[PDB]
Amino acid sequence: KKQVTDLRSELLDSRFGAKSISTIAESKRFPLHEMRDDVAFQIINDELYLDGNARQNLATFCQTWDDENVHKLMDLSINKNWIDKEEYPQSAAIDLRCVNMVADLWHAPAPKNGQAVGTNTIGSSEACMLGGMAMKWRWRKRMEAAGKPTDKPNLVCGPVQICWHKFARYWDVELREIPMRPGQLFMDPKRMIEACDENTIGVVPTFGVTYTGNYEFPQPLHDALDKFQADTGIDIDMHIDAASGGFLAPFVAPDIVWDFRLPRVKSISASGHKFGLAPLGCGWVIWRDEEALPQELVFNVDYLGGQIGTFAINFSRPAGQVIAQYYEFLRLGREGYTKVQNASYQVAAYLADEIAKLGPYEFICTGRPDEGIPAVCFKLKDGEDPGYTLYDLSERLRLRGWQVPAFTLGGEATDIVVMRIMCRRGFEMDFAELLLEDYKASLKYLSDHP
Amino acid sequence: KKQVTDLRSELLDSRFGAKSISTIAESKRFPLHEMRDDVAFQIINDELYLDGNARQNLATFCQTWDDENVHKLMDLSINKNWIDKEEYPQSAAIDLRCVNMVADLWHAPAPKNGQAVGTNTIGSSEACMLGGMAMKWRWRKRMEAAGKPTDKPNLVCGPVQICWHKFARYWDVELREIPMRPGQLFMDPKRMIEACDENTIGVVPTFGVTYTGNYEFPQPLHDALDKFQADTGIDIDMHIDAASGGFLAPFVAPDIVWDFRLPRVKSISASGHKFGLAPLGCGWVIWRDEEALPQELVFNVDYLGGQIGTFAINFSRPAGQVIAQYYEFLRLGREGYTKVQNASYQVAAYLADEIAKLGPYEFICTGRPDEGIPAVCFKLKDGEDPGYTLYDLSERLRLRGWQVPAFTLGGEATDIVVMRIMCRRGFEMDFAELLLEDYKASLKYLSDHPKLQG
Amino acid sequence: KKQVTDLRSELLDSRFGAKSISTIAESKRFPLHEMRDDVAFQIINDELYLDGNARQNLATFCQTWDDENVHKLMDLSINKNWIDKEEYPQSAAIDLRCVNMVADLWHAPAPKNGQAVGTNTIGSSEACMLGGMAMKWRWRKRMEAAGKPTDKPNLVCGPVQICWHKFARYWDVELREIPMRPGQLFMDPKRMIEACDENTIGVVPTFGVTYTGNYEFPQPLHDALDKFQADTGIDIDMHIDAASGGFLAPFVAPDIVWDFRLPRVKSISASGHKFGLAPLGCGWVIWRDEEALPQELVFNVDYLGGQIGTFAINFSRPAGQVIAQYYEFLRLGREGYTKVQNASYQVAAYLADEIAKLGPYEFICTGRPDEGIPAVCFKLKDGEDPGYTLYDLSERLRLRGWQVPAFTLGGEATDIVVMRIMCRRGFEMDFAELLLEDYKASLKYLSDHPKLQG
Amino acid sequence: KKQVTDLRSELLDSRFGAKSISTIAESKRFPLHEMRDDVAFQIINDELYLDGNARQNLATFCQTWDDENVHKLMDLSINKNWIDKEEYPQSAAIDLRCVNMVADLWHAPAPKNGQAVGTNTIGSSEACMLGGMAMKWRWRKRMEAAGKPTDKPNLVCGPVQICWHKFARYWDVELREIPMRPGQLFMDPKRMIEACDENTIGVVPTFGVTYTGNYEFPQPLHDALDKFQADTGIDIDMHIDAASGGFLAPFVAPDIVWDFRLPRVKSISASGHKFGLAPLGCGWVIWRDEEALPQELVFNVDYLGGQIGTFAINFSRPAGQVIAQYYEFLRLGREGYTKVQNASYQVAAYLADEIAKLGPYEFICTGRPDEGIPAVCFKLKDGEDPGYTLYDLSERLRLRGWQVPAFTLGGEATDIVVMRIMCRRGFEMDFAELLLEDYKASLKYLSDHPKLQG
Ligand SMILES: *Cc1c(COP(=O)(O)O)cnc(C)c1O
Ligand SMILES: *Cc1c(COP(=O)(O)O)cnc(C)c1O
Ligand SMILES: *Cc1c(COP(=O)(O)O)cnc(C)c1O
Ligand SMILES: *Cc1c(COP(=O)(O)O)cnc(C)c1O
Repeated sequence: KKQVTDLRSELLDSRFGAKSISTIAESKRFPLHEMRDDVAFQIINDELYLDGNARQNLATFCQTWDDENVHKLMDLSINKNWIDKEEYPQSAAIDLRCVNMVADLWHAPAPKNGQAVGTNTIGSSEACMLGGMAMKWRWRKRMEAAGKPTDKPNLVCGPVQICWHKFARYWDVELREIPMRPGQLFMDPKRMIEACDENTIGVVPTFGVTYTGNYEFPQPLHDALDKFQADTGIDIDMHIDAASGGFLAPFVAPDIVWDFRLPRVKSISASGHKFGLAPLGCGWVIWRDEEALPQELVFNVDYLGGQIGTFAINFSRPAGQVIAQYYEFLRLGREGYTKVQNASYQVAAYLADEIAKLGPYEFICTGRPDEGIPAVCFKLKDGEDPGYTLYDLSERLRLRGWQVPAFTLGGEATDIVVMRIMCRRGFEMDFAELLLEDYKASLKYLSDHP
Repeated sequence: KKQVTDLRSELLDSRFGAKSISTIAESKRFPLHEMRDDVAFQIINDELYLDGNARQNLATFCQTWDDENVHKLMDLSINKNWIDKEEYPQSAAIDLRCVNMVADLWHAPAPKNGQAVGTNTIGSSEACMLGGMAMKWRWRKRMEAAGKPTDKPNLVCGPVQICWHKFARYWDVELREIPMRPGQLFMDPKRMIEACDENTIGVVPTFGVTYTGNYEFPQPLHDALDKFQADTGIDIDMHIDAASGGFLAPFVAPDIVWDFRLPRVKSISASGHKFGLAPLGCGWVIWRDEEALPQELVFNVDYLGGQIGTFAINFSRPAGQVIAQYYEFLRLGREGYTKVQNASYQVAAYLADEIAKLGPYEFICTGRPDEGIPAVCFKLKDGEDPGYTLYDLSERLRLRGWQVPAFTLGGEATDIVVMRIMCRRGFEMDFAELLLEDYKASLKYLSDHPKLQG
Repeated sequence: KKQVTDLRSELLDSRFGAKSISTIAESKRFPLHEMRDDVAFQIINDELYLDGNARQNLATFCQTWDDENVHKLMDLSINKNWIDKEEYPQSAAIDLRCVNMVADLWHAPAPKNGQAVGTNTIGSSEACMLGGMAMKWRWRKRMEAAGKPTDKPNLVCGPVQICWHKFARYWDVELREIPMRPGQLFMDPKRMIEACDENTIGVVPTFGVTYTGNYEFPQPLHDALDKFQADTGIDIDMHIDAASGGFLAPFVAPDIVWDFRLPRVKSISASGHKFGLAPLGCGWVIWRDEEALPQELVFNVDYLGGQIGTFAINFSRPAGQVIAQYYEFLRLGREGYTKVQNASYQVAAYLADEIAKLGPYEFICTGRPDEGIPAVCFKLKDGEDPGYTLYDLSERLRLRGWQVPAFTLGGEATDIVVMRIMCRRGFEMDFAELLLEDYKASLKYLSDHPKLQG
Repeated sequence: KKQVTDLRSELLDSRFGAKSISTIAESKRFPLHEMRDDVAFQIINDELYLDGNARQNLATFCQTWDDENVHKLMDLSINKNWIDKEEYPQSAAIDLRCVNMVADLWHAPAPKNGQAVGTNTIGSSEACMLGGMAMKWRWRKRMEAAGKPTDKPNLVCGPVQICWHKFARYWDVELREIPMRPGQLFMDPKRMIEACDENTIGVVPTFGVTYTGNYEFPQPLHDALDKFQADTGIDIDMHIDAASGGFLAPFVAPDIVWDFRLPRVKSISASGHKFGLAPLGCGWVIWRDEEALPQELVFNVDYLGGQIGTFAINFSRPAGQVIAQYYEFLRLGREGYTKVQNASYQVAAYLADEIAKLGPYEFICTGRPDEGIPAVCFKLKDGEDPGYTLYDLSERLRLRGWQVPAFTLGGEATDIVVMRIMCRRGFEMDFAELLLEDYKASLKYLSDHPKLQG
């Protein structure tokens, strides 16, 4: 009668008084028995509190807030498979409208057949990899036409995000990164050209450098590639990594010439889940036209009496993010995106101005729309010692729940330490004012505790 | 006044009487102005009905239902970034626990340092590419150890899913796919050996072929690779693509030796969102140990005072799916998964038995746990003409919302047409009985209208 | 022009693109204009994230989790007024049942008229003040029965919670607080008697000391008061402040004689929202009988053709907490409470055991049901220097969201520094294991960074 | 087999078919066993229907409705502790903002340090007690400076709410209440002065008398006190009990000089949960400056590197109401509050006009913003006999679920019976029209049944 005794408790026991919640969760072997669903949920729900608060995570570029309709659309699409174009046909059609809209946003040549060349991805990483493969294949064909070897490809770039290093390693391409150096934390024309040769598959300007928040302007680089071809005969194209900038500049700094308005840009990628306002799991890559995308890389699938071209690394995945993306496009439009991005820039500019009053800092980024993304990036003025480092300050801020990263730059600037604050949607003026309060309090604490 | 009058309507108009819903949604250019959020949601919500009913989609292998707690965990984790190990450390800790559990499920050698070698992925596609890259690299090392050229790698396999064709194309590897042929819809030992040579980076058995639903058993192939090494000195590894079988066999057919219990299996991949019961966006790949994974492919990141290795093609992505996976592991356990998979096999066998009574069919898969996944796959018996093709039957069933695919096999079986029914979680016996009723009705309709044949 | 376009934006603008959310919230004067309700809610909701996580708050004794039915009862009762007995008759009746239940739990003499003498309160503070007032009044009557002056009352006690200092100040009573001494962090019989005299209105044993988590046992003190009356003729009563212990001992240590089983105990108070499992806003005070509560302090009100006495400092307040309490009483009962409290002690004992293996500590409280509440309290062994102070450790833990207090004891132990961990409902074993991991990581960091010392 | 059979039933039985719901709820002793949570919730949920529909309760002054955002905010803050300023620092910050806003609303001298002197409370009762203690303490210091006894304090007031009778009893203060009398149901200057002497700790004018709904105007009384000091040298201050009026006059009758604009007003208290639109559990008390609040009554606590003074009777309690109060302040502003209050006054004025047409009534309050609160209070004209009493009418209305109190006034007006209708937020015009319809029906019934009179 022991079995019956324990079963009775298993039925009537409360959530925290239950035997199944009296032990530490399994972390080594596959669990043997099934257990009360409420206890299983409670345990995991509580463990997740150790992740901290996403709204206070100021180190990330990804969306940490979504409105009610996106929550509903995501829940409604939880089981809609993005890859099954024939089984989820309307989801696929929506995806295609987004491709057209993004292509239009980036000034891609108007599609004669009514459909821009491009695709949704899980994020910029996959988007950049697809962009890199196409870049590699176009180069191979160029060299084959020239009768030259194709076994030593290289890629020229500036302070790229880690996905490009992974591309380099996984696709055996030599990465020629122009290192940052004091006063020049990016790839300038001169050093770019110095790294280019006939084995260069392309150049990748980062329209919104992660480490600094500033844009690498493609035009001056584009001018240098034109000169290079006129001098050497070598014709190099560009892929713009606009993970962040792709959904900012079009709305707040439309005159910046960085997209398909530039002849050598054959493809551009961006993260919908960054400033594109979509929930985690949405990326985009667009090609200027069909000739920029080698067909050998596209796998066609049947779609409504015909066949659509697919180019992806992943296969099955949720279609909720693209649906959410389309919702934002329709609900906000250019007008809405401008208002939302302007709100971010206002907050970045505010913090930039206020923080400048509190210490001997030299800013790298101050939330200016014509210079980069809505972020504040600074370092202590060389030789200035206020009695603390940005690492200590970063730590004091974390005591209040904020994640504000302090880190060293790369290349020839490794001796420089910077602090970066990202101002995304959902980091409203009032909320950022609280951060300013904790910053002042942290400084005051560091001054009284040397 | 016109302006204020229009604004008054914009504020007071009902959902369907509003001016903003009187037009066709944009599909060509980025929208110019903002609009009422309720109208935007409504328009899209309604368009999505044209996707049909996923619960009636019997063509997919992916989860079409999730319990309430998973819905809650997914909603709570909508903004948790899987890649940010330092910013979302407990999500990272949970993911690592799942790696251990899946590695354990597949009999991987127990990790001496407490952490198995492997990673979560968006799905089996990424998992397979990671496994494939590791294979190419290990092969290169093997060849370079003997001073031989590595310019012509090839991969030997059977009727694989399209992701392996993509792998071959993207990574410049020659795919040597042994084709299907009547009576042998898989990669048999004899033909496998024929295709293998010094340039083979590895063999990929499909533990659960999509086309037929049957398992390609790794053991007999393993025995062949042993003899192959004895005769030629060529040592070939295996990567098991257990996209479906990975979360089935361990529960309902433990006696099948297909995993790390086999020495040549250096890695295994499977889809959590298929029979792993996780929501779309979850896959797994495990390596038997440190030596099976080239560190040159791993990018280390800072994590709680130390470092964690990362091998992934994607970067930022939601952590909800892996959190949901862990919940299923904890809530169900071996006992629970066994009961859920048992229910699927019950239905598959029911339908296989019932449908057999309705026509001149030859079954390729009958939902037997010892032969493959919970699926029903059959063709019309050679030479018989019931007055209809499976294509016609498929179309009739679609009139009632069901998506039951009818298709021709590949290789040397391109003239054979099969119909496949997938029995996933959420396709309970009662629901399946309704399908059977529609099947019977479709058959009576086809018999009354002999012209539909063709 | 401007007014119209502005209103359009006000109507169509999204949450964060709205002009109204472009500024800092008002904090000095009453706002002049009305604003979008979604923006007002959003701003406040977001500000509240700076409060941190209540579940990781290990400093509080109050409930930080409530089940769904309680969330529902509270929402349904948001506007039910506890004081209006005639207007909310059944809420009143339920409250009265709770009084009988708590009185029963504490062994109060069975009430002849079917209703125990006592009342619900906002918390132990008001309850203690009511008990203190009755105490002062009974003392006055005793003194007046012999024609003696009542201008110099004093109250004898040990390491009491701040509410007794407030009672002493507000009601002009001299608080004779026996200070903590190393090895004697409580009011012992000998010192209690030294402080007692004819002007003592009562003795207040703290059955669950906040600073240490240990029980001050009323039995030994009661024996001392018996001897004291025998020796001096002075008869002194007790009021037990069982804010925490009143909802612990009855379930996990029934043999401790601390309640109305002791003749001199004329009243007992406790916090429902502490270990009574009620949501914030519920306290209790019970008197052993009619004679223990001076009628002059009670205000009778009409109630269903009759009258019931009321004794409270507050007037209008929500009835939800007492309704929630009754639900917990009925849903859990003695069996359920015993299981929830056992879970807390299990966790406290766990942490006590594991933390001991991490440093030169001397424990004051180790989560033993026979010595006190479910808490872990410790200090560094005298003379030992592990390279850090508990203050530094507390600070490191806060980096992970945990609020674990480190503070000096009072009295003659102001030189001692302790760290106290509260183990409440909702601080399950798995969650506590995460804290332990953070403790281990903090210690390693502190060992790698000596400068942090002090 | 019996134990297992009944267990199966406990699992499968429906809500009302379960054995656990087959008995009467416990009401005498602490429950022994734990029971199904759904049955426990159901039983209590159902018992609560016996309370009156709060929306139809026209006797209460407290909020009987709150918007959706307040419900959400309250649910989110169910466990935030108002007292732990250091553990819930932002909740504390928001509270202080409210203190500033309320002080500003009442014209308190602008705080030089940026923070007004005052505090949030559970309701007006605690606020008034805090206000009273401060008056008592200031008086004592005045007397001690004069070298006069402080053992016979008294307080002068008009028809105050019961909380002042409690203050008087609990703090041993002699209450000198000026009684109501025909013609003047309040404290007039002449009779106030006649009760004042050197032992008077202060005067408490009620800015919104509960019994009548009319305001007691502080100005003429303040004038009398100035003259009294000039004639006797006795300096007496005031504390305004603006429980209701505090959140009315500022918005709809700005010109009434009743607040800090008056020199003798050293403190004011009001109920946030009455016309302040906050949910039950919120009150306020503001002091004109630091000098008006004796420091010996404040207990300072650590707050963000500094210290914040606290003065409260309760300790732990929910922070949800203050957060909700701040939300209302921000969402409505002076514009929003004026609209909501104007709404109540329009409804009260409507009922007053309509009810006057139905019988021989003499109105004491007709919902005029310059005279008092949004209420209707009347009596039968002296001598007139319509064939019923207001008690009978009150009873007929209760048959329709309405709670409309009928009661006798106090003092020298005990022979006067009045009926009072409270028009709160949420008692919209349409709703009140239904009441008017029932009032007419009750009258027609009382006329058709003459023997009901009495
Ligand atoms: C964040 C980022 C990426 C990676 O994009 P995901 O969306 O995280 O995959 C790539 N490039 C740049 C410049 C980035 O900022
Ligand atoms: C479905 C499937 C895949 C692809 O897996 P995803 O989760 O869709 O990426 C790969 N291999 C096999 C055998 C499959 O069935
Ligand atoms: C917490 C506590 C109090 C105060 O009770 P509240 O519920 O916070 O008003 C009083 N006494 C003791 C011993 C306590 O622990
Ligand atoms: C209602 C009222 C009180 C009591 O205030 P609570 O908020 O109910 O505690 C005190 N004075 C007056 C004049 C009142 O109307």
